Amino acid sequence: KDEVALLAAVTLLGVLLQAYFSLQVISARRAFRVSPPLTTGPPEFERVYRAQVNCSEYFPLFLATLWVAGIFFHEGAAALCGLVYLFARLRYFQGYARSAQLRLAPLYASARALWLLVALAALGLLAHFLPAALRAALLGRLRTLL
Amino acid sequence: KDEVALLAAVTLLGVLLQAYFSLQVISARRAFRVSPPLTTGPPEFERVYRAQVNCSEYFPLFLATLWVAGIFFHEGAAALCGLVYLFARLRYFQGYARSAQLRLAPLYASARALWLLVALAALGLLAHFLPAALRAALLGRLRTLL
Amino acid sequence: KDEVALLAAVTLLGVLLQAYFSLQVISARRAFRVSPPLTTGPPEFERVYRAQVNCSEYFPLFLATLWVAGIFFHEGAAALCGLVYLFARLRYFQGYARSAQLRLAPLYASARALWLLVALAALGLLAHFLPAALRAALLGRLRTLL
Ligand SMILES: CCCCCCCCCCCCO[C@@H]1O[C@H](CO)[C@@H](O[C@H]2O[C@H](CO)[C@@H](O)[C@H](O)[C@H]2O)[C@H](O)[C@H]1O
Ligand SMILES: CCCCCCCCCCCCO[C@@H]1O[C@H](CO)[C@@H](O[C@H]2O[C@H](CO)[C@@H](O)[C@H](O)[C@H]2O)[C@H](O)[C@H]1O
Ligand SMILES: CCCCCCCCCCCCO[C@@H]1O[C@H](CO)[C@@H](O[C@H]2O[C@H](CO)[C@@H](O)[C@H](O)[C@H]2O)[C@H](O)[C@H]1O
Ligand SMILES: CCCCCCCCCCCCO[C@@H]1O[C@H](CO)[C@@H](O[C@H]2O[C@H](CO)[C@@H](O)[C@H](O)[C@H]2O)[C@H](O)[C@H]1O
Ligand SMILES: N[C@@H](CCC(=O)N[C@@H](CS)C(=O)NCC(=O)O)C(=O)O
Ligand SMILES: N[C@@H](CCC(=O)N[C@@H](CS)C(=O)NCC(=O)O)C(=O)O
Ligand SMILES: N[C@@H](CCC(=O)N[C@@H](CS)C(=O)NCC(=O)O)C(=O)O
Repeated sequence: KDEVALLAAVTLLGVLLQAYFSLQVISARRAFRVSPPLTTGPPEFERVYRAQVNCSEYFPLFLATLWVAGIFFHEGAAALCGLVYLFARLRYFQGYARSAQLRLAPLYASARALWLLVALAALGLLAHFLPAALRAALLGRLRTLL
Repeated sequence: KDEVALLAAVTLLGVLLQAYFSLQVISARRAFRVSPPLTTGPPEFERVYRAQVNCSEYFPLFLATLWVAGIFFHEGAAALCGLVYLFARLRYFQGYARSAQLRLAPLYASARALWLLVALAALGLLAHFLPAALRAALLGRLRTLL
Repeated sequence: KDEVALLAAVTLLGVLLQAYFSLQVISARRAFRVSPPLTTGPPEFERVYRAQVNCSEYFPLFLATLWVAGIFFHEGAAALCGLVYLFARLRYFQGYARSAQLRLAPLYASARALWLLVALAALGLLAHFLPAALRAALLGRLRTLL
């Protein structure tokens, strides 16, 4: 609970960001008069909608990776990346909402942040498994010698 | 294990609920003959589909908050909120499926439950970080006095 | 911290798999020239898109279940199901990409693996709660007897 509080903070922040995104769709729904069963309408609504939707489907990836990296590599490092990602995503949502062009730059930023997290989580897992593995590997070569 | 079992239960219940929503869409797909690559068709299907999709995208928000709140504030209180949310969501799904008007009321219900969870997670996190911060704050203004 | 390392590993693998599906959509987006605000186009694109979207919405269900089962029943068993599921999903994505028919077989495979995990998680939670409940139940029926 001590070594997880930073993670949980970034997590809650992320949830708030997602809640913001979905509030913006609800607003763009009134603004551009697009009725609830409808997913489609004026391009400015559609861009806002699609941004929220792209952000929503990546969220679980962010969460999973945040925690895995935070626990197996470094809480502080993971939390910082999470922050960078979350911020990049806000920029993505806003760029996309303007033009389908202005989402590209922030998307790449967020992709890097997320890849970094994946990289950390990967090392942290290797650091965990590789020693135990190499030990069991060498034990195989020692049983032969004796 | 003992301090998270109630959370895990509500989590599993939520998973089941989502599984239900999913099965309903598969049903309404046969019922209204809407073939797999198509996301669109009769209003009856689209409402069912969109309800599941709305429920699906909030689910990680619910999970994230449920656990952060459960762990940092109170397992029982979080778990009870989760239950309230999950029920409200079931109502939302069924209301929406009838008319895009009948989803509104339960949506608000679910939004409240989810916001409360966010609030609890927020308090719990403040309670964790605040004293240690006030300690360091006093240490500063105490450097002055001494 | 390490009675969860296998879980964390299957989790990260899952994230990578989703990262893969997302990249595949990005690719099919250029390949069939479908501009970003648009969700719709040639059936070849739509199938790839829909696959990624179906995979993405079940992902949180997978994660939630994987961890709850892994923690309350057995880490190795959960992780193995996770692996089966993940692989089944890869096959789903690929089949769906070719034809909306070739998705069905792997979908069922994935559905089994996922239900199995739900089953394990359910038992594990029963094993935790059910002793105490049946005991209180017998006590009640025993208070009557004596
Ligand atoms: C942290 C969790 C919170 C996540 C965010 C979810 C918050 C939920 C709050 C619900 C607010 C929605 O508010 C509601 O929106 C719907 C569409 O979206 C509007 O639309 C509604 O009224 C219009 C009238 O113009 C009808 O034509 C339409 O069929 C009906 O759906 C309502 O006028 C508005 O009252
Ligand atoms: C510990 C609790 C376990 C909960 C696990 C969660 C799994 C979810 C399963 C709950 C199913 C909900 O139960 C649902 O009730 C409604 C009643 O309005 C029924 O509603 C049905 O009949 C009515 C007519 O009476 C129709 O208007 C409606 O279109 C139709 O769906 C559904 O047939 C049933 O599926
Ligand atoms: C910094 C601390 C973070 C923890 C916050 C915990 C909040 C718990 C209290 C729950 C009440 C929140 O209630 C919610 O408030 C926000 C205010 O931004 C409203 O949101 C409204 O303002 C924002 C401006 O930022 C608009 O983008 C949005 O379109 C609009 O609807 C929601 O319509 C309302 O439902
Ligand atoms: C302006 C008015 C604002 C009002 C705000 C009110 C503050 C709300 C904060 C409540 C959250 C406190 O979070 C509290 O954390 C402690 C951690 O020590 C938990 O305590 C738990 O773990 C500790 C170990 O440290 C055990 O000793 C204890 O048996 C157990 O219950 C409490 O279950 C939880 O209630
Ligand atoms: N769901 C995404 C998968 C790939 C992706 O994240 N694409 C990025 C870069 S093209 C995007 O901005 N998607 C636009 C959107 O989803 O609306 C999609 O359909 O495009
Ligand atoms: N994805 C949602 C984001 C905002 C939201 O959650 N909207 C609520 C209130 S308008 C809703 O019931 N959406 C209808 C739907 O998603 O089909 C949407 O497109 O509407
Ligand atoms: N979101 C799903 C919910 C139900 C589901 O998972 N359907 C399966 C079996 S029909 C599927 O492969 N859906 C195709 C898709 O989502 O593109 C849908 O709309 O179909």
